[PDB]
Amino acid sequence: EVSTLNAQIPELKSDLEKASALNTKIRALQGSLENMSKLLKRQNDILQVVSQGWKYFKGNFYYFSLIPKTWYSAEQFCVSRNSHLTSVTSESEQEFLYKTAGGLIYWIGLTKAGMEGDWSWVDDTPFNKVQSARFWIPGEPNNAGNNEHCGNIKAPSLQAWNDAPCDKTFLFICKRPYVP
Amino acid sequence: EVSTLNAQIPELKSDLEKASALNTKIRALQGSLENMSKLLKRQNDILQVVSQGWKYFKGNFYYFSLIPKTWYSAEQFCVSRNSHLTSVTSESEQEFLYKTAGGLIYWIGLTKAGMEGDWSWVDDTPFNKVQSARFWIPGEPNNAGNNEHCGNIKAPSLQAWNDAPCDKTFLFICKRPYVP
Amino acid sequence: EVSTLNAQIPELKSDLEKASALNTKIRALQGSLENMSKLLKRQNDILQVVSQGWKYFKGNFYYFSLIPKTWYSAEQFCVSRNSHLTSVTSESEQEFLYKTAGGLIYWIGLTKAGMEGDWSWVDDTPFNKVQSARFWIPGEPNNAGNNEHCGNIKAPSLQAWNDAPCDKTFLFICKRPYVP
Amino acid sequence: EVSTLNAQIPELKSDLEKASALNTKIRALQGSLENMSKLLKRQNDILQVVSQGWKYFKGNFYYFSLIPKTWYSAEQFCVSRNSHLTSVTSESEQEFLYKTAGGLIYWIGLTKAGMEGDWSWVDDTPFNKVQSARFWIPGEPNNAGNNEHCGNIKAPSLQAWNDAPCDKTFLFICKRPYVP
Amino acid sequence: EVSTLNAQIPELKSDLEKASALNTKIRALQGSLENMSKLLKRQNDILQVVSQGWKYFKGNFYYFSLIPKTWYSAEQFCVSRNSHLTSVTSESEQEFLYKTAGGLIYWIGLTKAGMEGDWSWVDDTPFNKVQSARFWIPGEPNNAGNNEHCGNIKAPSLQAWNDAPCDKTFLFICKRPYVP
Amino acid sequence: EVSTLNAQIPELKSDLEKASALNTKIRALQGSLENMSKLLKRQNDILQVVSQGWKYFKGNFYYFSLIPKTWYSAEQFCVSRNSHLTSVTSESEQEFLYKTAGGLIYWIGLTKAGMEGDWSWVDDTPFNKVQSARFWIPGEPNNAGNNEHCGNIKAPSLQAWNDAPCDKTFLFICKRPYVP
Repeated sequence: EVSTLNAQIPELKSDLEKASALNTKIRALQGSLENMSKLLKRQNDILQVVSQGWKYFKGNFYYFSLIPKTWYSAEQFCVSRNSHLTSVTSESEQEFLYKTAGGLIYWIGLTKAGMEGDWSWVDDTPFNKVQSARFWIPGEPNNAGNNEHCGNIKAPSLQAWNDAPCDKTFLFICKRPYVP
Repeated sequence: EVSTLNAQIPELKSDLEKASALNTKIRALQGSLENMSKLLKRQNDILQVVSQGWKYFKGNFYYFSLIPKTWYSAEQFCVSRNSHLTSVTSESEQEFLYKTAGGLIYWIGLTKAGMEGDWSWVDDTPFNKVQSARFWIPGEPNNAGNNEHCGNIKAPSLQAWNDAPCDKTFLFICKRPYVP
Repeated sequence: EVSTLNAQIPELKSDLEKASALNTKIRALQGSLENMSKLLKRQNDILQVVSQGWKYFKGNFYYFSLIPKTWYSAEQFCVSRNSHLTSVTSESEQEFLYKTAGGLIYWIGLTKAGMEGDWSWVDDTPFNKVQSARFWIPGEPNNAGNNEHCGNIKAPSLQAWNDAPCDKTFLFICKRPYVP
Repeated sequence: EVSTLNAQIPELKSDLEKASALNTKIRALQGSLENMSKLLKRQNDILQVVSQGWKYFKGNFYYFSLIPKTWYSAEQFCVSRNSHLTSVTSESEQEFLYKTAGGLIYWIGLTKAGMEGDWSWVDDTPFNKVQSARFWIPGEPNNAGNNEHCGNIKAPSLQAWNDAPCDKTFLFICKRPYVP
Repeated sequence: EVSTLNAQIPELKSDLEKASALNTKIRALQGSLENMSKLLKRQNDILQVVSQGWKYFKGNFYYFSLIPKTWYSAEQFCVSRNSHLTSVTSESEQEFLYKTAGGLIYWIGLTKAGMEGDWSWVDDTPFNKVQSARFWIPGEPNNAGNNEHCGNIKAPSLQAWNDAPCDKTFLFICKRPYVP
Repeated sequence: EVSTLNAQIPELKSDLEKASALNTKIRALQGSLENMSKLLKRQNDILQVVSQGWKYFKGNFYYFSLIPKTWYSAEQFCVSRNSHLTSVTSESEQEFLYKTAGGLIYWIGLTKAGMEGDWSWVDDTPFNKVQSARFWIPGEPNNAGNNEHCGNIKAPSLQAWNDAPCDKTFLFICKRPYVP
């Protein structure tokens, strides 16, 4: 009866760490498969809008228009595309916008509003004077002829924003935030 | 010997139920892994065609041409691209076509046939008059000048189809179904 | 005690074989999950460049320019985009280039060097005379006016290369290899 | 009869020439007398308002208030005195205003208005950016707290204008043009 | 002798007409110069008192004190300045007084006398109840505490007179008539 | 010929007599008009300085400060106004100063100089101690605390001068002579 005990008790160990290891593997595998499922569904959601002629950058779909429209008409078209004239909130966003622009001028959300005519984004994004000055073309805004109250990206460089009358047609970047 | 049995028999229940759980987890993890492998290979199949200047929608690849050509010349080019002039079979197809068109005009598979000029699709897609009724521009088809026997999408709206002579150049949407 | 042995020894076979099966599962699953993780990260690396207006083919990103520039100006722009004028090294590359070109003309890395004007690639790619002859338009190179010392793809066919002076403006295909 | 002729003809010369001199005297003395008449009327008109505690400068009466009022209330009091918060249209105007101020702060016609919040004069005097540039205290306007939309003379120097909220009580310079 | 007579008679007539006209000039010019000399003398008389910090109105000199005094002390100071506390005999005088006051309160010649306490002027000016009725502040005189027996100009309006005990200090308007 | 002579002789006599009278009146009128023109020029010169809040007395312009300053700071301000701290050269000037002061305190040009500290005027006016003694407040100068080396006018009387330390802030009378 000694040999059977010296066989059973190590069986007790072996199956206890066996069950413990199986539990650890099941929990870790469940977590990892849930994470990869989220990753794949997010990627699939990414793919479709980009496949329909839209660009993507930092959680925003940007449609670089094939047809030119005026600042407010461009905003209307972007709204019809459930979007707005692109509002730049960072260095990287401006960089991507003027790089994908390929040298083309795109109306953006910049417009003079308020009692002081301060600049603002059409999509109600806050206008950071300090940050915006770095994105503005040198000498701009100058309000040439006192009629330059809308902004557009012209230069393929960080300082791409020029002020100009809202009334004239341009290509435009329709911006709508990514949502899962 | 009683303690040995009271140790052996619960070991029987434990290892039996745990091997059953092993069977369950093996089968579930397997089915999920071939499922995700199929999803991965399908998305890989999807991505390359889009990466080469093509658009995709509901299992069909649509090329919105950068060069305008006539109706039958566009059909020839699409055939050379293993495709055809896009035939519209659903609300979603027409919507996607005119939205990705971005206001541009694209030849489609609409063409008259026979002595009475019944409309039909070039890619042998059946043409349902009642179903295709609301896809036509109002007043169209009118066969203006009695020479309007091919269809093209102009308006960024559901009523975008217009009949017009087949002999003039326009942009075109080459359509070939996605095949894995 | 005989029944105890006849019950516990098969427990030995069962637990050893199931531990071996668990080992097989762990190793195979670990290898497969590492492989699919690598595939996922490579796919993520691929997708963003194409999502920003670029094309992709066999580990090389090709930007088909929206703005035309001369041979050396196009090379400068491509370098600014961390790339070069595309050098064609295979049948597949030439085919993809003239197919995604959509009938458009693009400057490539072809250039003459030295007093004898031996042809070569700008990106230091070796120039295969035998292979390149199959890619050159018939009658080309001809050095029309003794001034045609660069190369561009015009025809949507295998024999797409025509020689031309380096100083004339054309669209261009910026080429940079895919790096993980 | 010779002597009477030689006496009477020079009588003709003398009385004719002195009648001419009489005409010259009449015209000159007249012109001078009504000229000094208008001058005397103008000085009598000038003296009366000055005698009533008002100051005078280049055809404008400026009442340097003995009681402080807010910008809008100061304008109300000035209007009640058939005047307005003083505008500044010249170097001499600003100089006289801050010199007669004697170091005291006086509300002036400066106020932000219009879609761009541009500065303007309460008395409807046109406001020139370039002209009024040097009349502002250095660093002003700064719109401290984004609430400084009226102007007052503080410094006993050319750069006397500081922007401030219109709601603060200050001495004020009532301005009304001299009218004959 | 005929010609000399036909020259002499017009000589006499012209000499007589010229002499009469010169008499007209002499008399008219003498009268005008004497009148303007008197006016200039009066202007010189007027200007000197005003130049010494005094105000002037319709033949009276009014000193608006910079230091407050009690009613009787103010009267003593005015007497020392060869004047008296100002008495108001017309609407224009009251208007000038309160307008030059600029909202400030000034002791005036109002004082009660006799066992019934009838009001009167300190400078022996007759007191018109009917006229003074419209110069008192509405509700005044009320003789608050039965101790209000002196008058001061308070309001920036015609009804500026307020009654108060004579023992408190106010600014004061010393009044002395203009005499050539 | 008798009658014509008895008419000619009175003609000559009257013409000569009234010609002499015209000469006399011309000279007298010219002198009077030149004198009154000079007087009017002087009056126009006088009026402007007084019109800007300044006082005048016997060829000197005195500014009674609305803001107080220390003795040396008052002198600096007076110099900046092209003037100096007022010096007294006559009894009438002292009378005018303390009467226009209206009981207020004003710094004057009295200051000690040299190792014996003899008194003198800041504007280099000679010190008439014989006349100055009649203008000092009784008991003054006393040099209280051996630190009283400047002069101030406080008392509304001829004896208005008091010695006092130069470092404290009083009102001041800026004095500058009238020059045509």
